[PDB]
Amino acid sequence: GEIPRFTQEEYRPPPVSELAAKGTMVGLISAAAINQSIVYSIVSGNEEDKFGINNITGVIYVNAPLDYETRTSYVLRVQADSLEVVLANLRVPSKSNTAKVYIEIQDENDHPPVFQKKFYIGGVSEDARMFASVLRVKATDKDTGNYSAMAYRLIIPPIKEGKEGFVVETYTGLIKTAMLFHNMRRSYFKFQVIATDDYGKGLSGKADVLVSVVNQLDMQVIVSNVPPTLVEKKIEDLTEILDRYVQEQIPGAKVVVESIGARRHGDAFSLEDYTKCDLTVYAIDPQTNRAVDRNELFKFLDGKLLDINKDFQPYYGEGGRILEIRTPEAVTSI
Amino acid sequence: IPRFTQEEYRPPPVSELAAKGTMVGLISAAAINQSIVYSIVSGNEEDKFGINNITGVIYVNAPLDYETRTSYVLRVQADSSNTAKVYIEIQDENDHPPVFQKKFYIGGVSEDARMFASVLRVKATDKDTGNYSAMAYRLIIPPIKEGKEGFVVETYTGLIKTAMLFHNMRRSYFKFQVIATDDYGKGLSGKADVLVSVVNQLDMQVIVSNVPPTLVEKKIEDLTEILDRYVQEQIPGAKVVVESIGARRHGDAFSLEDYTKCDLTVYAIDPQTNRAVDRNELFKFLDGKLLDINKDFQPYYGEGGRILEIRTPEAVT
Ligand SMILES: [Ca+2]
Ligand SMILES: [Ca+2]
Ligand SMILES: [Ca+2]
Ligand SMILES: [Ca+2]
Ligand SMILES: [Ca+2]
Ligand SMILES: [Ca+2]
Repeated sequence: GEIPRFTQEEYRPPPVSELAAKGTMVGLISAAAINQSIVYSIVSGNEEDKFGINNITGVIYVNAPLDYETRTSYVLRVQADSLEVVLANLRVPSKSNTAKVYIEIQDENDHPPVFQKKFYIGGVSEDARMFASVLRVKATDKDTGNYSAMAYRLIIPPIKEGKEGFVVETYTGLIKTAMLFHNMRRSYFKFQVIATDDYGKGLSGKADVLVSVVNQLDMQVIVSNVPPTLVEKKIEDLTEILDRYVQEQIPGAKVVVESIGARRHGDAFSLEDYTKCDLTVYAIDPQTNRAVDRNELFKFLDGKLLDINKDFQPYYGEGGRILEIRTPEAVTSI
Repeated sequence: IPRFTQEEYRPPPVSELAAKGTMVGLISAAAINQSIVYSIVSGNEEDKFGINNITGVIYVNAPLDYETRTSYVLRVQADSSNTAKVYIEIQDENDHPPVFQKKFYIGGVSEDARMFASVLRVKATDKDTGNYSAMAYRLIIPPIKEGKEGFVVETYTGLIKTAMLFHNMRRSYFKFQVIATDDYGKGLSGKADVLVSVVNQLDMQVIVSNVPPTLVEKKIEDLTEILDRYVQEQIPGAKVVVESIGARRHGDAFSLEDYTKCDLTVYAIDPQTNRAVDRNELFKFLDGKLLDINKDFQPYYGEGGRILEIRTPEAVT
């Protein structure tokens, strides 16, 4: 009785599609023992019952639905047994031997892109420079590598005279201006952003976008006793805090930062104090597609200054404060 | 027949900086009433490991290097014979400092740059993996009057942005350093120098092209690199800087806009003077080479695409 000898010490067949139908071949197991037939079985690592083996041919096949997102790898032990020979002149025992089979599941593209928000709200000022950042979008999905790697594009209604309105950076999701908005205050643009995985060759998802056009008549200046570099470094967290206070008055409103600068003061606001900060903001109301009235915005922030200062404390440091809210100086200078 | 404690061994990863004699793992087999001796029978061609034939302790025998080889598969043998596989993985250590892609970055700002306007993007890399080549960036800027910070850098992206206004500072400049530190700021460091020079409209020229500004903007990095080559054959190390990309302006006082065509406003900084190249010289370098520049722009602009002219922006009309 020869102990069965596999063709390989271990098996590493090619990856198996997570969308493989039942009966799909995974790979071949082969062993021989001189003058004896061989039978194949699976002895361990097949607890989930995802594979079977044809006990005569040694073909490992898919037995049940697979899912890369539940399990990526399997390590099976297959066993080969020679069959007994009990004849008048030959008596050969059954003998067994095992071998490891490393099976890897191949990720397929079975999850479409999902945007982190269904509705993105932004704004642009009348004096925004060409290619100024408006907002950044992001879609993800549960697939791996290329199958959740996004290409972004915009679907925007026609604009006359070769103007495109906005563009999106194809791989980063950054939406930027593509025209000037002089004299367009109170206009607004509604459009869609599409994410397509496999860098634009796979599945797609979408989100809506509103960009409202404002100018200084829509804005308020938050004056803080900390440098503009601190405010700018933390601006995402600060804006999220301000959104909460505006949103308890105007549901779904989005606060937008126009600029962050030194505190301006003195005659004609001509002096700059870099130890302090002027943060110019507005808010867009998705109910109107336009900016919140700047006097209402003043009331929402000025009325809550103590609470806002408390929420800013971890960012500004203790004794960091909003000093005041004021109307932009170029407006009042009229 | 000697029976191992395990069918195969997968000990923990071994530091690529492991000293000789460092333990990798233990191999153990028993055969009743008989002593056991251990050897390494295969996969140790490079001689990186040894085994104590009595204790079964596998140890580091020579210098390792994750950047040359990450994995080893040894076959160990126990005699009183039988064998077993040992899968050894090398752990990447942080032994390459950050290296900036350029040693000297040159940029500019206009007198009317808005606060936190993008200036330029830096990037350092190194041969380590994962966290050990993942960069945190910071700036070291010589003192500026009135406590001004000058510029900031986005900690993980390398984008350098303005942090003050530059009104009336034309022909002033800032020399400073950017530091990259791997392991997100807790590991090794490298640096590069940065020059940012201050200009205004008196330093600029407008490249007028027969393609939309959206096309120019998409390709701006390659276009700027082509323009650098033409300026650099006249002024060594000069850097072309893009001030803006817009519709082609025309009509009275250049008040009208044509979005089918493009005005690309540029200037150049000369690292010899730390200041802008004279705008009339810049005009000669570009206008004199328009045919050659148009040939190099062809793959970007597409069929029939060209620079139409260079014009000088003027405040008084
Ligand atoms: Ca799946
Ligand atoms: Ca998948
Ligand atoms: Ca996908
Ligand atoms: Ca190394
Ligand atoms: Ca390393
Ligand atoms: Ca490193």
